[PDB]
Amino acid sequence: GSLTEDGLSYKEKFVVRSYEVGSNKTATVETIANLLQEVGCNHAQSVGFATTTTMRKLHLIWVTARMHIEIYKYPAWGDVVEIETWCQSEGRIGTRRDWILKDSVTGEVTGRATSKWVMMNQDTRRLQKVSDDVRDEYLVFCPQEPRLAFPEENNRSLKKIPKLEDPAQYSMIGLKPRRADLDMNQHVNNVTYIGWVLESIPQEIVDTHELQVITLDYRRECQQDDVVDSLTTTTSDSQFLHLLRLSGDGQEINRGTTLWRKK
Amino acid sequence: GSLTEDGLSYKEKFVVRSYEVGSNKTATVETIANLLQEVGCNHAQSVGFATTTTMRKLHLIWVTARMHIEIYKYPAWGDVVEIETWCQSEGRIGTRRDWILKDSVTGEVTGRATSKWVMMNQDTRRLQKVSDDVRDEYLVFCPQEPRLAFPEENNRSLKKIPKLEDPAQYSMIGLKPRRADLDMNQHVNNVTYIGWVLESIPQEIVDTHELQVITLDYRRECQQDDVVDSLTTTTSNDSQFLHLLRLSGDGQEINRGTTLWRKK
Ligand SMILES: Cc1cccc(C(=O)N2CCC(C(N)=O)CC2)c1
Ligand SMILES: Cc1cccc(C(=O)N2CCC(C(N)=O)CC2)c1
Repeated sequence: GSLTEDGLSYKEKFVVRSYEVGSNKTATVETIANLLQEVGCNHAQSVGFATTTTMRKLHLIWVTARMHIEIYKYPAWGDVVEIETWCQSEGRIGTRRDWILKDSVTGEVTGRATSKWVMMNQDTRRLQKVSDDVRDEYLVFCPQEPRLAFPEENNRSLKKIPKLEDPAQYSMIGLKPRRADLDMNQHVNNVTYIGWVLESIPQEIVDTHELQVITLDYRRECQQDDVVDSLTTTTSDSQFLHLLRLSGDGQEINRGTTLWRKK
Repeated sequence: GSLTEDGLSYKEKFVVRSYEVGSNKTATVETIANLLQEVGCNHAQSVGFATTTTMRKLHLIWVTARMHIEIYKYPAWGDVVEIETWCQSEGRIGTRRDWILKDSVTGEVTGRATSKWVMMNQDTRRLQKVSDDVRDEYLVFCPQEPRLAFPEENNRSLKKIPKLEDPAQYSMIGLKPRRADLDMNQHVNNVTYIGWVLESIPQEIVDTHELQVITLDYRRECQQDDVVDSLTTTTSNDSQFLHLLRLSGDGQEINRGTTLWRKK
């Protein structure tokens, strides 16, 4: 992997692995999400980091508020995919990281993703607007003019997501993380929540459809000893409304939507 | 990745990923096991496959009977590890696949692994001895003289493993696979069983010890709608454990194993 010529974006190539593919011999959406995370980490590392100097002193961290992924073609086992990533400041609200996925042989865009990140105190878990010192430190690594993976006006990445009402049409209950689901900081990996959301989609839909779009809002983390219920209702291609909540008290942890295309 | 000069083994390099590491910022044993599987798959593909022509005609497949891994140093996040793999015939019993893990910068051996594979009919699930036709078809891809990742006389990879007796000292109950745990053939990935075994090791042991050796026997697979219980009892600067995976309902054994840990 390497920063591009202008130093304002990062590219990396990946060979799709045998255990990274599903029953159609193409990468799953969780494999795609893991590769987006990996290229994001490699970009932060290449430019000196993604906590800045000022963030470390104030005990501030970036946390994902929303993830939006659109896949046109999933790469097959053995294929090489090239992923380009970059970040942009969104004023005092937070930051955005975008990605473009391309087939390395054809050079064609096979997917795109966007994510919204907010600043949070790592100990109290309280959100905070971005100060001048934090930006400026961050802004020299971002394009200054807007660069959007999802430019279109009224695109799917900015749609408001409603709360699923009981009863759910489908469900998968009692989902619990194992050690493989944790990151190096002993927090549940963001990609695990994508898997848990997908758990309540019926197998018949997975067997006959391909996931085209997923939008996920992150409200709260699955903490030590928490158990999750995954709920889904068809709203319609087939569209679904999703809700992840704690098994016990019903506290919301995520809400999302998926759009599927018949194979 | 590429076959070596003589065409009898295969090597591949991997850069350890951010999500592949644990709290120590080094690859987990499940990441190592996934990389062993990936390099094995790439070796079978490079030589024309790992079902041979005669196996596909008779609906026969290779299945893992045992996996044995020893790690001296886990590679750190961003490090490059080089893995060499090869297969050997073990007469009519089955086949063996071995691996050697090396630090790409120093060239030093940081781990080794060995696995025993048996032939089985895909449909009935019945095991069977290796015939001459099958044996001849894969012998041209194997070294003829013995080549062992674990050569030593009384090595840990060939130890008999006893069955854990109730009550277990530790347990993790109701473990169930999600779609990410399945392979392209809709079977639970062999590496998931390694994770499930490790689930019943207490967090305090994980925090203060490093896993040095794991030996796992595969007896039966976790099938559609099956739920697993993971049981562990200490048998022992080192700590040894006895492990048992069994179905939550009837208590049917799916795996048994042992782990050896050393204090950090
Ligand atoms: C640190 C953390 C953060 C969030 C959730 C968990 C948790 O509830 N686990 C994962 C690991 C655990 C184990 N010891 O196997 C079983 C359940 C742990
Ligand atoms: C095909 C197979 C083989 C072995 C076990 C399972 C199983 O029990 N699952 C995994 C996926 C499933 C789902 N539909 O989310 C929930 C439980 C499925």
